[PDB]
Amino acid sequence: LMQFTLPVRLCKEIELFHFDIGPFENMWPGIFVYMVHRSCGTSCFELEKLCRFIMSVKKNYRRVPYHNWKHAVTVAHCMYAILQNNHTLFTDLERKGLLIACLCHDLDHRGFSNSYLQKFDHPLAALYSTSTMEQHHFSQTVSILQLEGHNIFSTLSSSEYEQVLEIIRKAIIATDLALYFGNRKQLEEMYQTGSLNLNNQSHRDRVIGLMMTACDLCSVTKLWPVTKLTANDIYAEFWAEGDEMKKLGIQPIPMMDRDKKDEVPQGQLGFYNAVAIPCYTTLTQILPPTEPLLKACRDNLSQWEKVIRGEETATW
Ligand SMILES: CNCCN(C)C(=O)c1cnn(C)c1C(=O)Nc1ccn2cc(-c3ccccc3)nc2c1
Ligand SMILES: [Mg+2]
Ligand SMILES: [Zn+2]
Repeated sequence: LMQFTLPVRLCKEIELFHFDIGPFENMWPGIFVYMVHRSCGTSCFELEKLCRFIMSVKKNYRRVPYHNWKHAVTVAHCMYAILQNNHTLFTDLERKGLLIACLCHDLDHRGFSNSYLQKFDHPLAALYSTSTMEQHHFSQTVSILQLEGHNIFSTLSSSEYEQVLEIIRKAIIATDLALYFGNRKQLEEMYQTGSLNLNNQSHRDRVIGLMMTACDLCSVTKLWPVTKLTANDIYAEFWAEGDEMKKLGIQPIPMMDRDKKDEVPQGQLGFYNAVAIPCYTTLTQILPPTEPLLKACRDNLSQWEKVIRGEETATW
């Protein structure tokens, strides 16, 4: 066999939740295949079809500051770390589906929220009334899977193919943060009443949904220099959207107004308290080995507090 291998530092550090995939774009396909081979198996996919699939997915991500090809592979790496540290808990189809779902979860993102597409009256908003961009990301995934020589699931039965596409659809839709609040609340109530049941498919769907949020937000679980620099890319998009809202004659929300840049540290503190900490808290309760994501999130919360107190300086 031809096994994928990484340099010694990457081989060790890729197993860490806080791993950064680095600035060499040409290494990310190899990093992804390496993670598929270890988390799924060398027989899960035909290498030729998987490589062709990866390069078509890359081509359908756009040159935007944050929702780009690097984000796709970064979210996949976080899923890899969750799967490898919980390897008894997931099925063969979930291992085949979830790294692919992560790679594809923001396909053809233009750096604009569902709200902006609604206000602009974009054709996508007419086609998909809720989770507009996420329904688009899934449609783009199906289009690529149906290209000649791109059926990476060709050895699955019709019923198994339908199952894995359902895992991918639900996982991509779960990255709509509007749906996270309800999903985490349901999971919190289920865990605390001891009703949570990983044999229940509707429960598995919710746990996978929370895993997808955890992976999607994972910049907050990196080492501080990575967290701080990624925040610059996130705001580059938010502020471009705020400019476009102002062009429509609509006041943007504070996080999208570039004139409010001095309030970013307090905005981050608000986001960590309201979204990130609860997300990784609930995930650790369900999957204790994901603890390092929560620890790293708490460490970054403390860094943003230091910035607010003027002990740290967050420059753009
Ligand atoms: C997942 N899709 C949803 C979009 N998205 C990618 C995220 O929300 C996301 C993902 N990772 N991170 C780190 C974030 C993030 O930073 N979010 C927020 C969330 C709320 N805010 C409020 C203020 C703020 C700024 C200035 C003034 C007042 C308020 N700033 C923020 C920032
Ligand atoms: Mg998205
Ligand atoms: Zn994303």
